[PDB]
Amino acid sequence: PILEKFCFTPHTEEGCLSERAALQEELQLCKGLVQALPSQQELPRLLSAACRLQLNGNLQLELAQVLAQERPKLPEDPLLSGLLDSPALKACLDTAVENMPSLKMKVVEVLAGHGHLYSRIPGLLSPHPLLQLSYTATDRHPQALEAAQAELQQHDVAQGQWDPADPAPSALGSADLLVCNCAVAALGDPASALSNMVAALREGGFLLLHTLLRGHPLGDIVAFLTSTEPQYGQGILSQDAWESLFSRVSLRLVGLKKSFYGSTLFLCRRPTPQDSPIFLPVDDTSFRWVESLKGILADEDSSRPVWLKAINCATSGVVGLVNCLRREPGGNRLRCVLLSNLSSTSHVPEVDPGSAELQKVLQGDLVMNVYRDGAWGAFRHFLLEEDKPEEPTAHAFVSTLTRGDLSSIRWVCSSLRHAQPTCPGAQLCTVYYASLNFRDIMLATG
Repeated sequence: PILEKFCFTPHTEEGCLSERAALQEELQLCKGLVQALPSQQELPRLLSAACRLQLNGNLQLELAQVLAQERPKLPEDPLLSGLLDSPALKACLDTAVENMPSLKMKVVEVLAGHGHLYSRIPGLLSPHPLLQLSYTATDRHPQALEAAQAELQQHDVAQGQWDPADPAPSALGSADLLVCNCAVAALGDPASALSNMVAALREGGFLLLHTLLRGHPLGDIVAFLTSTEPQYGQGILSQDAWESLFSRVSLRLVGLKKSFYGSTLFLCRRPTPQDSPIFLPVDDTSFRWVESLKGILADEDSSRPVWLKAINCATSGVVGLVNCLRREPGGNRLRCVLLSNLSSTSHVPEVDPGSAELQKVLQGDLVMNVYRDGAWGAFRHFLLEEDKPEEPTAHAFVSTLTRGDLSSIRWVCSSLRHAQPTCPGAQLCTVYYASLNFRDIMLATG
Protein backbone atom coordinates (compact mmCIF):
# COMPACT_ATOMS: atom_id res chain seq x y z
CA PRO A 1 0.00 0.00 0.00
CA ILE A 2 0.87 3.65 -0.46
CA LEU A 3 1.00 5.42 2.91
CA GLU A 4 0.47 9.18 3.06
CA LYS A 5 -0.65 12.01 5.33
CA PHE A 6 -3.23 14.72 4.63
CA CYS A 7 -1.93 18.03 5.96
CA PHE A 8 -2.48 21.75 5.51
CA THR A 9 0.20 23.35 3.32
CA PRO A 10 0.37 27.17 3.27
CA HIS A 11 0.95 28.63 -0.18
CA THR A 12 3.79 30.97 0.84
CA GLU A 13 6.46 29.63 3.18
CA GLU A 14 9.84 30.87 4.40
CA GLY A 15 12.79 29.06 5.93
CA CYS A 16 11.65 25.72 4.56
CA LEU A 17 14.77 23.63 5.22
CA SER A 18 15.72 24.94 8.68
CA GLU A 19 15.47 21.49 10.26
CA ARG A 20 18.18 19.80 8.19
CA ALA A 21 21.59 19.75 9.85
CA ALA A 22 23.67 18.80 6.80
CA LEU A 23 22.55 21.88 4.87
CA GLN A 24 23.42 24.19 7.76
CA GLU A 25 26.92 22.70 8.01
CA GLU A 26 27.30 23.08 4.25
CA LEU A 27 26.35 26.75 4.53
CA GLN A 28 28.77 27.34 7.40
CA LEU A 29 31.58 25.71 5.42
CA CYS A 30 30.77 27.62 2.24
CA LYS A 31 30.76 30.98 3.98
CA GLY A 32 34.06 30.08 5.63
CA LEU A 33 35.95 29.70 2.37
CA VAL A 34 34.30 32.88 1.11
CA GLN A 35 35.58 34.64 4.22
CA ALA A 36 39.15 35.79 3.63
CA LEU A 37 38.35 35.20 -0.05
CA PRO A 38 37.03 20.94 3.11
CA SER A 39 34.17 18.49 2.55
CA GLN A 40 32.99 15.69 0.29
CA GLN A 41 30.33 17.97 -1.20
CA GLU A 42 31.04 19.45 -4.62
CA LEU A 43 30.41 23.17 -4.12
CA PRO A 44 32.73 23.37 -1.08
CA ARG A 45 35.37 21.60 -3.17
CA LEU A 46 34.90 24.14 -5.96
CA LEU A 47 35.25 27.03 -3.51
CA SER A 48 38.33 25.45 -1.93
CA ALA A 49 39.93 25.04 -5.35
CA ALA A 50 39.07 28.64 -6.23
CA CYS A 51 40.74 29.91 -3.06
CA ARG A 52 43.62 27.45 -3.47
CA LEU A 53 45.19 28.69 -6.70
CA GLN A 54 45.51 32.25 -5.38
CA LEU A 55 44.50 34.00 -2.17
CA ASN A 56 44.11 37.21 -4.19
CA GLY A 57 43.61 38.02 -7.85
CA ASN A 58 42.06 34.66 -8.69
CA LEU A 59 41.53 34.06 -12.39
CA GLN A 60 37.93 33.64 -13.50
CA LEU A 61 39.02 31.04 -16.07
CA GLU A 62 40.94 28.81 -13.66
CA LEU A 63 38.12 28.68 -11.11
CA ALA A 64 35.52 28.21 -13.86
CA GLN A 65 37.18 25.00 -15.08
CA VAL A 66 38.78 22.47 -12.74
CA LEU A 67 38.90 18.70 -12.37
CA ALA A 68 35.95 17.14 -10.49
CA GLN A 69 33.82 20.21 -11.35
CA GLU A 70 33.50 19.94 -15.14
CA ARG A 71 30.78 17.36 -14.51
CA PRO A 72 27.23 18.57 -13.76
CA LYS A 73 27.76 17.57 -10.13
CA LEU A 74 26.42 20.94 -8.99
CA PRO A 75 22.78 19.74 -9.19
CA GLU A 76 23.97 16.70 -7.24
CA ASP A 77 25.05 19.18 -4.57
CA PRO A 78 22.86 19.08 -1.43
CA LEU A 79 22.43 22.85 -1.30
CA LEU A 80 21.38 23.29 -4.93
CA SER A 81 18.99 20.32 -4.90
CA GLY A 82 17.88 20.93 -1.32
CA LEU A 83 14.39 22.30 -1.91
CA LEU A 84 13.81 19.78 -4.69
CA ASP A 85 14.40 17.04 -2.11
CA SER A 86 11.93 18.66 0.31
CA PRO A 87 8.14 18.22 0.27
CA ALA A 88 7.90 21.66 -1.39
CA LEU A 89 8.32 20.15 -4.85
CA LYS A 90 5.54 17.63 -4.24
CA ALA A 91 3.28 20.38 -2.90
CA CYS A 92 3.78 22.55 -5.98
CA LEU A 93 3.28 19.61 -8.34
CA ASP A 94 0.10 18.61 -6.51
CA THR A 95 -1.21 22.15 -6.84
CA ALA A 96 -0.46 22.02 -10.56
CA VAL A 97 -2.18 18.64 -10.93
CA GLU A 98 -5.30 19.62 -8.99
CA ASN A 99 -5.94 22.79 -11.02
CA MET A 100 -6.26 21.05 -14.38
CA PRO A 101 -9.59 21.00 -16.26
CA SER A 102 -8.83 17.51 -17.60
CA LEU A 103 -7.30 14.37 -16.14
CA LYS A 104 -4.29 14.51 -18.50
CA MET A 105 -1.23 16.71 -18.01
CA LYS A 106 1.25 17.94 -20.64
CA VAL A 107 4.43 19.03 -18.85
CA VAL A 108 7.48 20.26 -20.75
CA GLU A 109 10.88 21.00 -19.21
CA VAL A 110 13.17 23.79 -20.41
CA LEU A 111 16.96 23.35 -20.31
CA ALA A 112 16.50 19.80 -19.08
CA GLY A 113 20.17 19.10 -19.78
CA HIS A 114 21.42 20.53 -16.49
CA GLY A 115 18.15 20.87 -14.57
CA HIS A 116 17.83 17.08 -14.36
CA LEU A 117 14.25 17.43 -13.10
CA TYR A 118 13.23 14.67 -15.53
CA SER A 119 14.34 11.96 -13.09
CA ARG A 120 12.59 13.28 -9.98
CA ILE A 121 9.27 14.63 -11.29
CA PRO A 122 7.78 11.48 -12.92
CA GLY A 123 8.34 9.39 -9.80
CA LEU A 124 6.59 11.89 -7.53
CA LEU A 125 3.46 11.56 -9.69
CA SER A 126 3.30 7.76 -9.49
CA PRO A 127 0.95 7.90 -6.45
CA HIS A 128 -1.82 9.57 -8.46
CA PRO A 129 -3.84 6.61 -9.78
CA LEU A 130 -5.97 8.01 -12.61
CA LEU A 131 -3.60 10.71 -13.89
CA GLN A 132 -2.05 10.26 -17.34
CA LEU A 133 1.19 12.15 -17.95
CA SER A 134 3.16 13.21 -21.05
CA TYR A 135 6.61 14.52 -20.12
CA THR A 136 9.06 16.00 -22.62
CA ALA A 137 12.61 17.10 -21.83
CA THR A 138 14.06 19.90 -23.94
CA ASP A 139 17.56 21.34 -24.32
CA ARG A 140 19.35 23.86 -26.50
CA HIS A 141 21.68 21.33 -28.14
CA PRO A 142 21.08 17.61 -28.84
CA GLN A 143 24.58 16.54 -27.79
CA ALA A 144 23.63 17.85 -24.37
CA LEU A 145 21.53 15.15 -22.69
CA GLU A 146 23.11 12.62 -25.06
CA ALA A 147 23.96 10.78 -21.85
CA ALA A 148 21.47 9.31 -19.37
CA GLN A 149 19.37 8.33 -22.39
CA ALA A 150 18.63 5.02 -20.69
CA GLU A 151 17.37 7.06 -17.73
CA LEU A 152 15.01 8.99 -19.99
CA GLN A 153 13.93 5.81 -21.79
CA GLN A 154 13.06 3.86 -18.64
CA HIS A 155 10.41 6.51 -18.03
CA ASP A 156 8.02 8.05 -20.56
CA VAL A 157 9.86 11.24 -21.49
CA ALA A 158 10.49 12.87 -24.86
CA GLN A 159 13.59 14.67 -26.08
CA GLY A 160 13.43 18.28 -27.19
CA GLN A 161 15.28 20.97 -29.09
CA TRP A 162 13.71 24.24 -27.91
CA ASP A 163 16.19 26.93 -26.88
CA PRO A 164 14.36 29.14 -24.33
CA ALA A 165 15.82 32.19 -26.05
CA ASP A 166 13.68 31.66 -29.15
CA PRO A 167 9.93 31.00 -29.45
CA ALA A 168 8.94 27.46 -28.55
CA PRO A 169 8.33 24.98 -31.39
CA SER A 170 4.73 24.15 -32.23
CA ALA A 171 5.49 20.51 -31.38
CA LEU A 172 5.51 21.39 -27.69
CA GLY A 173 2.70 23.85 -28.31
CA SER A 174 0.38 24.47 -25.38
CA ALA A 175 1.44 22.68 -22.18
CA ASP A 176 -0.05 22.67 -18.69
CA LEU A 177 3.14 22.81 -16.60
CA LEU A 178 6.63 24.08 -17.41
CA VAL A 179 9.60 23.25 -15.17
CA CYS A 180 12.89 25.10 -15.61
CA ASN A 181 15.34 24.56 -12.72
CA CYS A 182 17.13 27.81 -13.53
CA ALA A 183 19.33 27.34 -10.44
CA VAL A 184 21.92 25.26 -12.31
CA ALA A 185 20.81 25.82 -15.90
CA ALA A 186 21.43 29.28 -17.35
CA LEU A 187 18.72 31.44 -18.91
CA GLY A 188 20.00 33.67 -21.68
CA ASP A 189 17.72 36.55 -20.74
CA PRO A 190 15.16 36.65 -17.89
CA ALA A 191 12.61 38.77 -19.73
CA SER A 192 12.92 37.06 -23.12
CA ALA A 193 13.04 33.56 -21.65
CA LEU A 194 9.95 34.18 -19.54
CA SER A 195 8.12 35.74 -22.49
CA ASN A 196 8.80 32.72 -24.70
CA MET A 197 7.85 30.33 -21.89
CA VAL A 198 4.54 32.01 -21.13
CA ALA A 199 3.88 32.05 -24.87
CA ALA A 200 4.34 28.28 -25.01
CA LEU A 201 2.34 27.85 -21.80
CA ARG A 202 -1.34 27.17 -22.39
CA GLU A 203 -4.08 29.30 -20.87
CA GLY A 204 -4.56 28.62 -17.18
CA GLY A 205 -1.28 26.70 -17.07
CA PHE A 206 1.51 26.76 -14.50
CA LEU A 207 5.16 27.83 -14.70
CA LEU A 208 7.23 26.11 -12.01
CA LEU A 209 10.58 27.85 -11.59
CA HIS A 210 13.42 26.91 -9.24
CA THR A 211 15.97 29.69 -8.79
CA LEU A 212 18.64 31.07 -6.49
CA LEU A 213 17.86 34.55 -5.19
CA ARG A 214 20.39 37.36 -5.32
CA GLY A 215 20.67 39.45 -2.19
CA HIS A 216 21.21 36.36 -0.02
CA PRO A 217 24.49 34.86 1.26
CA LEU A 218 24.58 31.85 -1.05
CA GLY A 219 23.26 34.07 -3.83
CA ASP A 220 26.19 36.46 -3.62
CA ILE A 221 28.62 33.57 -3.10
CA VAL A 222 27.54 31.97 -6.37
CA ALA A 223 27.37 35.41 -8.02
CA PHE A 224 31.09 35.91 -7.45
CA LEU A 225 31.72 32.61 -9.22
CA THR A 226 30.45 31.80 -12.73
CA SER A 227 31.73 35.22 -13.84
CA THR A 228 33.08 33.53 -16.99
CA GLU A 229 29.57 32.55 -18.09
CA PRO A 230 27.50 35.78 -18.20
CA GLN A 231 24.25 33.94 -18.93
CA TYR A 232 24.25 32.04 -15.63
CA GLY A 233 24.77 35.41 -13.95
CA GLN A 234 21.54 36.57 -15.55
CA GLY A 235 19.92 33.50 -14.00
CA ILE A 236 20.47 35.12 -10.61
CA LEU A 237 18.05 37.94 -9.80
CA SER A 238 16.64 39.64 -6.74
CA GLN A 239 13.36 38.48 -5.23
CA ASP A 240 11.85 41.89 -5.92
CA ALA A 241 13.40 41.67 -9.39
CA TRP A 242 11.58 38.38 -10.00
CA GLU A 243 8.37 39.91 -8.64
CA SER A 244 8.69 42.76 -11.13
CA LEU A 245 9.53 40.35 -13.95
CA PHE A 246 6.42 38.24 -13.40
CA SER A 247 4.16 41.29 -13.64
CA ARG A 248 5.83 42.44 -16.86
CA VAL A 249 4.87 39.15 -18.55
CA SER A 250 1.38 39.41 -17.01
CA LEU A 251 2.00 36.18 -15.08
CA ARG A 252 0.42 35.89 -11.64
CA LEU A 253 2.28 34.35 -8.70
CA VAL A 254 0.32 31.57 -7.00
CA GLY A 255 2.93 29.90 -4.81
CA LEU A 256 6.31 30.44 -3.19
CA LYS A 257 8.59 28.22 -1.11
CA LYS A 258 11.70 29.93 0.25
CA SER A 259 14.60 28.14 1.91
CA PHE A 260 16.57 29.55 4.82
CA TYR A 261 19.65 30.02 2.65
CA GLY A 262 18.12 31.43 -0.53
CA SER A 263 16.81 28.63 -2.73
CA THR A 264 13.25 29.41 -3.80
CA LEU A 265 10.55 27.67 -5.83
CA PHE A 266 8.24 30.08 -7.66
CA LEU A 267 4.85 28.93 -8.93
CA CYS A 268 3.06 31.28 -11.32
CA ARG A 269 -0.07 30.74 -13.41
CA ARG A 270 -1.13 32.07 -16.81
CA PRO A 271 -4.22 34.19 -16.08
CA THR A 272 -7.44 32.89 -17.60
CA PRO A 273 -9.98 35.15 -19.35
CA GLN A 274 -11.77 37.10 -16.64
CA ASP A 275 -15.43 36.22 -16.13
CA SER A 276 -18.13 37.06 -13.62
CA PRO A 277 -18.11 34.56 -10.72
CA ILE A 278 -21.05 32.99 -8.90
CA PHE A 279 -21.15 32.78 -5.11
CA LEU A 280 -23.29 30.14 -3.40
CA PRO A 281 -23.36 29.79 0.40
CA VAL A 282 -22.87 26.13 1.28
CA ASP A 283 -23.23 26.47 5.06
CA ASP A 284 -26.96 25.83 5.54
CA THR A 285 -27.50 22.84 7.82
CA SER A 286 -30.68 21.80 5.98
CA PHE A 287 -28.61 21.13 2.82
CA ARG A 288 -31.17 23.12 0.81
CA TRP A 289 -28.27 24.74 -1.05
CA VAL A 290 -27.95 21.55 -3.11
CA GLU A 291 -31.03 22.41 -5.17
CA SER A 292 -29.58 25.80 -6.10
CA LEU A 293 -26.16 24.29 -6.82
CA LYS A 294 -27.82 21.48 -8.76
CA GLY A 295 -29.37 24.29 -10.78
CA ILE A 296 -26.34 26.50 -11.43
CA LEU A 297 -24.48 23.40 -12.61
CA ALA A 298 -27.44 22.46 -14.80
CA ASP A 299 -26.99 25.28 -17.33
CA GLU A 300 -23.98 23.69 -19.02
CA ASP A 301 -24.12 26.32 -21.77
CA SER A 302 -22.72 28.93 -19.39
CA SER A 303 -18.99 29.00 -18.67
CA ARG A 304 -18.87 31.22 -15.58
CA PRO A 305 -16.99 29.79 -12.58
CA VAL A 306 -18.83 28.80 -9.41
CA TRP A 307 -17.42 29.64 -5.96
CA LEU A 308 -18.70 27.58 -3.02
CA LYS A 309 -17.76 29.49 0.14
CA ALA A 310 -18.38 28.27 3.69
CA ILE A 311 -17.41 30.63 6.51
CA ASN A 312 -19.79 29.87 9.37
CA CYS A 313 -18.10 26.70 10.65
CA ALA A 314 -14.68 25.08 10.42
CA THR A 315 -16.19 21.59 10.05
CA SER A 316 -17.62 22.00 6.55
CA GLY A 317 -16.59 19.15 4.28
CA VAL A 318 -16.70 21.31 1.17
CA VAL A 319 -13.26 20.08 0.06
CA GLY A 320 -14.51 16.55 -0.54
CA LEU A 321 -17.63 17.95 -2.19
CA VAL A 322 -15.55 19.84 -4.75
CA ASN A 323 -13.20 16.88 -5.19
CA CYS A 324 -16.06 14.56 -6.14
CA LEU A 325 -17.87 17.16 -8.27
CA ARG A 326 -14.90 18.09 -10.46
CA ARG A 327 -15.01 14.54 -11.79
CA GLU A 328 -18.72 14.92 -12.55
CA PRO A 329 -19.80 16.76 -15.72
CA GLY A 330 -19.85 20.52 -15.31
CA GLY A 331 -17.56 20.35 -12.28
CA ASN A 332 -14.75 22.30 -13.95
CA ARG A 333 -16.53 25.51 -12.94
CA LEU A 334 -16.32 24.64 -9.24
CA ARG A 335 -13.92 26.35 -6.85
CA CYS A 336 -14.04 26.23 -3.06
CA VAL A 337 -13.31 28.61 -0.20
CA LEU A 338 -13.17 27.46 3.42
CA LEU A 339 -12.28 29.38 6.59
CA SER A 340 -11.24 26.76 9.16
CA ASN A 341 -9.32 28.25 12.08
CA LEU A 342 -8.40 25.67 14.71
CA SER A 343 -7.73 28.33 17.37
CA SER A 344 -10.59 30.45 18.67
CA THR A 345 -8.23 33.39 19.16
CA SER A 346 -7.34 33.71 15.48
CA HIS A 347 -9.55 36.22 13.68
CA VAL A 348 -11.80 35.42 10.72
CA PRO A 349 -10.98 37.48 7.60
CA GLU A 350 -13.89 38.95 5.68
CA VAL A 351 -14.65 37.15 2.41
CA ASP A 352 -17.21 39.68 1.17
CA PRO A 353 -16.83 40.63 -2.51
CA GLY A 354 -15.77 44.12 -1.43
CA SER A 355 -12.99 42.82 0.81
CA ALA A 356 -9.47 42.70 -0.60
CA GLU A 357 -8.73 39.13 0.49
CA LEU A 358 -11.50 37.73 -1.70
CA GLN A 359 -10.17 39.74 -4.64
CA LYS A 360 -6.67 38.33 -4.13
CA VAL A 361 -7.87 34.73 -3.92
CA LEU A 362 -10.08 35.25 -6.97
CA GLN A 363 -6.94 36.43 -8.73
CA GLY A 364 -5.28 33.20 -7.63
CA ASP A 365 -8.10 31.11 -9.14
CA LEU A 366 -6.93 27.95 -7.37
CA VAL A 367 -9.67 25.37 -6.86
CA MET A 368 -8.85 24.79 -3.18
CA ASN A 369 -8.58 27.98 -1.09
CA VAL A 370 -8.44 27.12 2.62
CA TYR A 371 -7.61 29.59 5.40
CA ARG A 372 -6.22 28.35 8.72
CA ASP A 373 -4.59 30.50 11.39
CA GLY A 374 -3.75 33.40 9.10
CA ALA A 375 -2.40 31.58 6.06
CA TRP A 376 -4.06 30.71 2.76
CA GLY A 377 -3.26 27.23 1.53
CA ALA A 378 -4.59 23.85 0.48
CA PHE A 379 -4.55 20.35 1.90
CA ARG A 380 -1.88 18.17 0.30
CA HIS A 381 -0.85 14.52 0.31
CA PHE A 382 2.64 13.47 1.41
CA LEU A 383 4.32 10.09 1.66
CA LEU A 384 5.19 9.32 5.26
CA GLU A 385 8.55 8.23 6.63
CA GLU A 386 9.18 4.54 5.98
CA ASP A 387 10.77 3.97 9.39
CA LYS A 388 8.64 2.34 12.10
CA PRO A 389 8.22 4.42 15.28
CA GLU A 390 10.08 3.58 18.47
CA GLU A 391 9.46 4.70 22.04
CA PRO A 392 11.25 4.23 25.38
CA THR A 393 9.44 1.35 27.07
CA ALA A 394 10.24 -0.74 30.12
CA HIS A 395 8.53 -3.79 28.55
CA ALA A 396 9.50 -5.25 25.18
CA PHE A 397 9.93 -8.68 23.63
CA VAL A 398 11.99 -10.08 20.78
CA SER A 399 9.91 -10.60 17.65
CA THR A 400 10.64 -11.65 14.07
CA LEU A 401 8.95 -8.94 12.01
CA THR A 402 9.30 -11.16 8.92
CA ARG A 403 8.80 -14.91 9.20
CA GLY A 404 11.91 -16.78 8.13
CA ASP A 405 14.47 -13.93 8.07
CA LEU A 406 16.78 -13.58 11.06
CA SER A 407 17.67 -10.07 9.85
CA SER A 408 14.18 -8.91 10.91
CA ILE A 409 14.63 -9.78 14.59
CA ARG A 410 13.89 -6.64 16.59
CA TRP A 411 12.51 -5.51 19.92
CA VAL A 412 8.79 -4.69 20.06
CA CYS A 413 6.65 -3.26 22.84
CA SER A 414 4.82 -5.86 24.92
CA SER A 415 1.39 -6.27 26.47
CA LEU A 416 2.90 -6.46 29.97
CA ARG A 417 2.73 -2.66 30.14
CA HIS A 418 -0.81 -3.26 31.43
CA ALA A 419 -0.73 -5.67 34.37
CA GLN A 420 -2.02 -6.10 37.91
CA PRO A 421 0.54 -6.88 40.65
CA THR A 422 -2.03 -7.86 43.30
CA CYS A 423 -2.84 -11.30 41.89
CA PRO A 424 -0.69 -14.05 43.48
CA GLY A 425 -0.85 -16.05 40.24
CA ALA A 426 0.58 -13.13 38.26
CA GLN A 427 4.06 -12.81 39.78
CA LEU A 428 5.43 -10.46 37.15
CA CYS A 429 9.20 -10.96 37.04
CA THR A 430 12.04 -8.90 35.62
CA VAL A 431 14.42 -10.66 33.24
CA TYR A 432 18.21 -10.55 33.50
CA TYR A 433 19.17 -13.52 31.30
CA ALA A 434 17.04 -15.47 28.82
CA SER A 435 18.26 -18.59 27.04
CA LEU A 436 17.79 -19.72 23.45
CA ASN A 437 16.69 -23.30 22.84
CA PHE A 438 16.30 -25.31 19.65
CA ARG A 439 12.62 -24.42 19.34
CA ASP A 440 13.36 -20.69 19.20
CA ILE A 441 15.78 -21.16 16.30
CA MET A 442 13.26 -23.37 14.50
CA LEU A 443 10.55 -20.73 14.93
CA ALA A 444 12.71 -17.82 13.78
CA THR A 445 14.15 -19.66 10.78
CA GLY A 446 10.60 -20.58 9.72
